[PDB]
Amino acid sequence: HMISHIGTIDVFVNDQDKAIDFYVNTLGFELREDQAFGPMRWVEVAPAGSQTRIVLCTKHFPVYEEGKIGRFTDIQLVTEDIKATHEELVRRGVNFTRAPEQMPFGGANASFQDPDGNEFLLLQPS
Amino acid sequence: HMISHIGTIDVFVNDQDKAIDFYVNTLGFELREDQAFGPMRWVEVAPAGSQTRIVLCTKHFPVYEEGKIGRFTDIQLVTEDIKATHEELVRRGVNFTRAPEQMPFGGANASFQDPDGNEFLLLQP
Repeated sequence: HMISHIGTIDVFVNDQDKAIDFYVNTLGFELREDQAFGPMRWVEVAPAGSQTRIVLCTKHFPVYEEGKIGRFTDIQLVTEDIKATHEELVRRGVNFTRAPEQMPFGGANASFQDPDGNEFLLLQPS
Repeated sequence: HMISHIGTIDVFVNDQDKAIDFYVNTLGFELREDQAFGPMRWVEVAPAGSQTRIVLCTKHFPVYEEGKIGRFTDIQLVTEDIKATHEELVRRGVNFTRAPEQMPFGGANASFQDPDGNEFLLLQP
């Protein structure tokens, strides 16, 4: 179809190397891209086998604005086992702003942050 | 793997009927969810066959904050033929803030807005 899919969503970070370490080694994402360009570096990470990728943006990126590092990202990540994933991420040092919580809405959600305070929703669907 | 994929991204709109009409009818997205839960309506739209969905949210959602309606969404949408897509969307009344142009480091992109001024990048990789 005309528009096939959502390719990427931007997440803004203070340090791409530190963020790559977080997203890949602690969250378990794949490092999808890491290519120099201007001074700029294009960094993409994504859950293994997933279609849409997160672009880890610094400033220099024309897409950035002040306030974009360390906000609620409005992104909802999906897990098949929120209990296990919560426990494992906490073990690796991840800050959960809200622990797993059963929903009326069926399934269960939680909220966590990356090291810059970028906040994600974590969902096990019904 | 603990996290399987990005399920959803929020986009904030003034009127969900109108936004449905734009995303579903004008952009060609599938209406994935449309459920009333009291005074709030859960609406999801996504490109056909695509994994991640857009949740069409309002002012009255707990995830809302002042200024979230009508901004650059930080979303790149993918097309295999940006010339064709651009021209078709223009025929359908879509306002492009930037026409397609070759990127310095490969590919081509453009940017357009929904009726509330939410802005998307459109990319032919």
